[PDB]
Amino acid sequence: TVAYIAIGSNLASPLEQVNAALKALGDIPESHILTVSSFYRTPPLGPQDQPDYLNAAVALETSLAPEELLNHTQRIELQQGRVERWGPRTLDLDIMLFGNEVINTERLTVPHYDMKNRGFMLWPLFEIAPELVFPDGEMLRQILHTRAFDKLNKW
Ligand SMILES: CC1(C)Nc2nc(N)[nH]c(=O)c2N=C1C(=O)NCCN1CC[C@@H](SC[C@H]2O[C@@H](n3cnc4c(N)ncnc43)[C@H](O)[C@@H]2O)C[C@@H]1C(=O)O
Repeated sequence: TVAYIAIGSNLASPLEQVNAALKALGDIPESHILTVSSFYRTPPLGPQDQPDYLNAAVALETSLAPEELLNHTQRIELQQGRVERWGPRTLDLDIMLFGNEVINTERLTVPHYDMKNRGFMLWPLFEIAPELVFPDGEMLRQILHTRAFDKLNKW
């Protein structure tokens, strides 16, 4: 299965943190990275009084079940990051899509519950998967077209 993972951090110098997370993602069992988006410098969603975020998207090939993947992303977050509601964030890993699967459990909502509202998630994803279609038939290209989210600056 191809899972799409969003990465975020707003450490002041987040490159080492993001690279460590990227290596950790590739080290997940039965999984490997297919593609990584560019790194993007995005203004904070929430209070203006904090550093910019580094956001990126990762295409991860995996044979793990989706809840097993979440266990690994949550582990990586605990091992590589620290700390609230509107930031700042040491390191966040969001499962945006998991193949074509729809998941609504206590722990896991796939597609990600709010990605449709977040240009810092949609634009990095569109870079690496411009033709992406969501399980319900929505098109990533159309969401960006409908909402006219500001394009992002690279890191
Ligand atoms: C401050 C803010 C708003 N401002 C930003 N501004 C810019 N510019 N850039 C940013 O990146 C940025 N970040 C922001 C930010 O707050 N980041 C948090 C994003 N993530 C982190 C992972 C999960 S943590 C909580 C539960 O979610 C459950 N959960 C359910 N479904 C899923 C799923 N599909 N994947 C992972 N966890 C899932 C688990 O069970 C967990 O217990 C959800 C959270 C979110 O999205 O609310």
